[PDB]
Amino acid sequence: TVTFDITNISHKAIDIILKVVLGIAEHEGTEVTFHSERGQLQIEVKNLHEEDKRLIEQAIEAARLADSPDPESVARAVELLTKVAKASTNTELIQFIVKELLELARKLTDPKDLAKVLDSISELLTELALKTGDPTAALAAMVAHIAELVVRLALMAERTHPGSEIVKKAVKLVQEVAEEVLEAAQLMLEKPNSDEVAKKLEEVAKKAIEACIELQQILEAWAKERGDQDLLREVREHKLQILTIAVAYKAAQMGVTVLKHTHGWVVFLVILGLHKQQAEQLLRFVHRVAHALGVTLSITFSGDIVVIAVTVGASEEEKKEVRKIVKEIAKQLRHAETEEEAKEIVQRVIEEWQEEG
Amino acid sequence: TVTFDITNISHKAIDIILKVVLGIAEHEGTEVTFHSERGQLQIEVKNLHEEDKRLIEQAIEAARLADSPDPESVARAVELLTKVAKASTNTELIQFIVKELLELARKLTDPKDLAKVLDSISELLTELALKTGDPTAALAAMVAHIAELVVRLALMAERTHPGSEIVKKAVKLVQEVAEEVLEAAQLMLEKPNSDEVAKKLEEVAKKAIEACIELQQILEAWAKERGDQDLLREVREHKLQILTIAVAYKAAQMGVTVLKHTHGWVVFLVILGLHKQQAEQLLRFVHRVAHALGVTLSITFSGDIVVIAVTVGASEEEKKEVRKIVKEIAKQLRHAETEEEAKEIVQRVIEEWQEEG
Amino acid sequence: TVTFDITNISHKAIDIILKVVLGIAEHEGTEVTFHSERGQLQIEVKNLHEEDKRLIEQAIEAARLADSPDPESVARAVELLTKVAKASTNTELIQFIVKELLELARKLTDPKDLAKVLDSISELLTELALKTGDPTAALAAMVAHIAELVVRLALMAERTHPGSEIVKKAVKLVQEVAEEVLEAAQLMLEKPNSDEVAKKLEEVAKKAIEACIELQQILEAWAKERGDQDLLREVREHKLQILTIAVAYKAAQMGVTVLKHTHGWVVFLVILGLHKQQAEQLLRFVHRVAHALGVTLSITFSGDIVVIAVTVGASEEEKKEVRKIVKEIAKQLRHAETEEEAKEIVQRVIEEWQEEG
Amino acid sequence: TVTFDITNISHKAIDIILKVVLGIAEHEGTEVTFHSERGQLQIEVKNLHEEDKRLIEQAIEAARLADSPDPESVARAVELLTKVAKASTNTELIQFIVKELLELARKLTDPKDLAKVLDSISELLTELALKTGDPTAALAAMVAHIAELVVRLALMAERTHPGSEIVKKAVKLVQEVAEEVLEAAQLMLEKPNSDEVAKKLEEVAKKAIEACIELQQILEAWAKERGDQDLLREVREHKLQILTIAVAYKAAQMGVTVLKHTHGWVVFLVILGLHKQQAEQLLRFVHRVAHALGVTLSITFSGDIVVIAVTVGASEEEKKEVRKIVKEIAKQLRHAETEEEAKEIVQRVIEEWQEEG
Repeated sequence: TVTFDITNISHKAIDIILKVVLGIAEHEGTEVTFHSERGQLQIEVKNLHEEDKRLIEQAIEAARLADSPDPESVARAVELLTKVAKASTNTELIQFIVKELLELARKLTDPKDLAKVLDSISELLTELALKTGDPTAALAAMVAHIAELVVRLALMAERTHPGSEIVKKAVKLVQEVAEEVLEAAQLMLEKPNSDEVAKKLEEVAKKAIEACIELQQILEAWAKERGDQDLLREVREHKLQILTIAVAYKAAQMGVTVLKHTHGWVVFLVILGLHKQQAEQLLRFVHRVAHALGVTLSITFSGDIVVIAVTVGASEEEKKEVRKIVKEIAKQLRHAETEEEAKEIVQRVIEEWQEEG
Repeated sequence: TVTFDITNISHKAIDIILKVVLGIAEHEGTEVTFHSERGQLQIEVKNLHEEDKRLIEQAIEAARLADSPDPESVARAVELLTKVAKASTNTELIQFIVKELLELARKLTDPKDLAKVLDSISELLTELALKTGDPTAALAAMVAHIAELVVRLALMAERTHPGSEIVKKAVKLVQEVAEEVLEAAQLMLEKPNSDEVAKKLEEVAKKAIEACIELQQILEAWAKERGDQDLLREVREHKLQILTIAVAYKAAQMGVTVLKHTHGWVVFLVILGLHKQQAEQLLRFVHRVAHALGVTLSITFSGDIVVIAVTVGASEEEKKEVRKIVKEIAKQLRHAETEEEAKEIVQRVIEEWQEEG
Repeated sequence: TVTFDITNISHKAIDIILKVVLGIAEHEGTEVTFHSERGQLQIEVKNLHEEDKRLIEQAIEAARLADSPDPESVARAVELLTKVAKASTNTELIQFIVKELLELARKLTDPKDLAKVLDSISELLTELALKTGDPTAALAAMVAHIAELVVRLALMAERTHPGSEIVKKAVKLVQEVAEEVLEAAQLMLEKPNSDEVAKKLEEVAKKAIEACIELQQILEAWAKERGDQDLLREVREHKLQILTIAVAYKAAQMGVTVLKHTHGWVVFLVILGLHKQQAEQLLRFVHRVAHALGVTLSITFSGDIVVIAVTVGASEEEKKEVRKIVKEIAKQLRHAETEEEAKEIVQRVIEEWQEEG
Repeated sequence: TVTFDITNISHKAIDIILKVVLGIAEHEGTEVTFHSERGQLQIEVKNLHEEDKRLIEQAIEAARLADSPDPESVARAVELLTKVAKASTNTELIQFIVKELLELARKLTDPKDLAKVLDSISELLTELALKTGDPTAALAAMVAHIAELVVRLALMAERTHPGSEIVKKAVKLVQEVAEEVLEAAQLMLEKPNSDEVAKKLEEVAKKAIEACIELQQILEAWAKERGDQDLLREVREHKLQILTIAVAYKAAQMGVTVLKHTHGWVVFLVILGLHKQQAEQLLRFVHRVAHALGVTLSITFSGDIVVIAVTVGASEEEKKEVRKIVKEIAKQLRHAETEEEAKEIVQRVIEEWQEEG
């Protein structure tokens, strides 16, 4: 017989523990006893397996921290609730954790800690994708990578800024996007497999990309005021990654396959199996986002194939090589049927050229 | 032949009398006849006997009372209309009686009349259970019993207090409960065998439990001022009863079987046939209500079987024997298949216990 | 051929003329040929009836009157439009006439023309009965007849009263009832056999009966102050008539057969086939109206058959004659199984009463 | 290969170009290449035809002009986008062109540039009729012809007395009518082959007819204040054409055949096969419109044939000939079955009559 002890604990925290304990006991098909003394709580269980024991202890630790006002205790609680969700077989428990997490996010005000919680939200969405098996949650995993890029930009802001009303605007936008994301995470569990989830997720993705563009402008302005060409290089490399995942998101909303590569001052994407309407909507989204980012493009289209090359500033003598590569990719892709060929073709084009990169 | 009169009466009182006369006359089916006058009535039906005549007399007495301001006349009227309902072959006469009660309740409030009103409402809900066969009326009977026990607390308030703003607040709360119950009674007649009755009755049970907790605190606070250990004993026994009925009510909303026992300082419940979601709701309801009441719980779970027991104020030495007994009750219950065996098993634990007590 | 001139009346009036003139083609798929310019019109037809020419003449005269302020010209026009409607094979022309009647009524203010208008509205509702073939229109015909008897009372008021704010209230009430009746006449053509027609007609009847009661009380109060016992006898007989018709209306809305007789200071009704619910509502309606009128009822129920009789001002001796007659009519009608036999039985009792009246 | 250049333009103008280039690549599916930065764009396409190259060039010229505030550049842009739409394989390109037309019209405040836009709207409605085959678009082509007569009226206002507060009122009316036409075009674009488009078009036609009547008042009042018999002739001869189109428009809501002819001071129409239930709507609409225009109509009908003759006025000795002609045409039309007969019948009557024409 295993036994657990819980003290100074709220009704809210007891609700989590009862959901967990009864959920685990129903999974095990086993007997449970609960005792209370003057509002303290004790729990006893038969034939329990060790990770389920550890999960009850971890839920207990999480709930004991969740009653706190302390933001470090919030970050650790969110990490533990994330571990509980990452183990979870139970949908109502995931729903209740998502609802607790929305409140735990709303507790935070400061970017240094909000980074920890956004990383945890990425893990939450990662598990939610594995739980649902749904391309609508693969979009949420791409939005999580956009948020992870927002966290990397936030860490750059911590590395550089003294604090200002621009940082207050930034953390408000980030916190608001975090709330918009967790509202979509709730909606995905309240209406699984529905078009309204994709509509909300597109409004989320739009809002996130616009926030990213503003964060890039903030960091670029700070880099231009200080003359920091090295920070501007790091940010430039992140611009390419942001557009990469943004393109991945739009392609995934259409449900088409994507392959991608990086080499210093140039980044490449190949997209396969497109059609007229999707291709136009994508190319519109690409050109609008790229124009807002201020990044130099080369693109080519052949109905189902789309090739996108995204570039940092370079000489025209360097841009000639990108112009060559784009036409060379469009030559070499022309007879393939499967992504394992396409990967080898792109690698072959690289192996036929890379000395000039 | 039967003949009756009025000195003066309202048109609504005439409508009740006419509905009663038409009903009692038509019941003979194959031959019926009667006549009226501005202030008189006569019936010519062959087959009618004493109780048919007495029902018209009782309706006429109720009608003569119904126009009055007098609350004693109200209490007598609701009793008479309850006697009419208890005989009634038809629910639309009961709809008229409920519409009258929805007016009659509002006129005034005092604990002694309020008690007889809520008790008569319990009787009307009892007849409504027999007319409908719908367990929402049995649920409402448990709620009305809870309310009636609350008016026994109000009679103890008359036993102990000269009256105050807090007592007038309590009177408003119980008057709201009486209104909310009567609204539920009218709704149940409009929408039998539906979920909206269960939702309204849950909002009644919520308000009722909160009013119970409030009144129990009002009396407990006076008992803690005046040192009244005997009033604490009565209030503790009533607390335990209210919780016992409330747990039975919540289990009856799930439609499961309940068995009950009582020994003063310790009180026992067994519940049979619970689903996963039913248990996960029930045990949280039990916890929140018990922790609001301040009572000392024991709970254990075995899938579809749940055992609950409750105590107050037992020594840390006496608590051991209760917790032993609770674990033993579960150990005894494991092999059972029918309700008579469970009754005999719990009785056997009691019949083995009472030699040592 | 036929040829005519409009002498520069409004184009609104031409709308009616064109509707009528083209309407001539409906009779046989009729070979109408036509010419017009600048308010002069000419027609030729194969086998033209004199009635076609009279309908053209009637439409012309009605159109010529329709621009006028004058109430007598409106009363003449309403009669002509009624005379058109009473020939009409076309229902849209009747809808157009109803749309004009709404405005024609609201223009008018004065008793004699208002009487001819409401009388004509009864004729228009009579034609609506002949067009619909439905007893729903007979309900309106009884209500319109009641209103017409109300304007006969208003003519007795004009014959006697000095004019007052009470008369201005009376005119306003009759105007409202007229517009409510005409709204029901429009609704009968827009939504035939809808439940909304039965709802609107019942509201019209309810409102009209309350206006009847009010006007009957207004005239009775003035006739009491003037001292005219003979005018009070007429008014009381007109009360009894309107009550009699109102009972017939309510029973006809229930869909059941009614038979009627009038015999000076006492009036009689028989109704065949009332359900319990119908008998209950009819008894409520009868009682409420009777107390609002101040009349002495007598009623008996014998299965689905109901007998009603009414009086005022009977001596303590003549009250015995009513009780005798009512008991006897019931006693003989208890063996009655057909309409002509029941008519003969009621006649036989009343013919035998010539030695007692 | 086609290769083309784009100096600085709006992202809307880029969106149009991409919609066009991809919307052309629709046909052959051949490869496309793009290069860009935040102020410049360049495009290249392979295995593409001369007419496709012209469409690309025309879209390029349209995009280059579309950002401009200049009214002449707006007129040319709508003309070019129309010239693209007039060949289009792609429905969404028409949708986008019309959507930007809404704003391109709202930008204009010049009567002659708005006239080129209204002319282009007639062409776009012509293409929309050729795309849909919908009689609701043929109705709109008649509304566009009314708008051409509005344009001709506006050009006569410029020819005579521009710039007054009365002309500013006219400009507001024409701009409102243009907006109402364009919003009706958007509704037809969103929901082809549905009754709500015809109900919207009726509001447009109503406003257009009222605007035409007002423009006729404006010109005729000035013409009377100059004594200008030739301007009175030109305007009155356009009144005939306005009524001619208005008749055809209303008849096209039934979808019936219409034939029309002109000879100096008189204009004639014939309408074939009207069912009575429709004829009663049409004849009334015609007579209402004619009375508002103030023109001396002669209207005739016989069975299902309607003959309309419009006159500006002459002596009774001239009016006799129109009366004779209308009667004779009605006699002559009796036996025909097809429009090639009817044209020749009317032409034969006119060619026999023109000795007094």
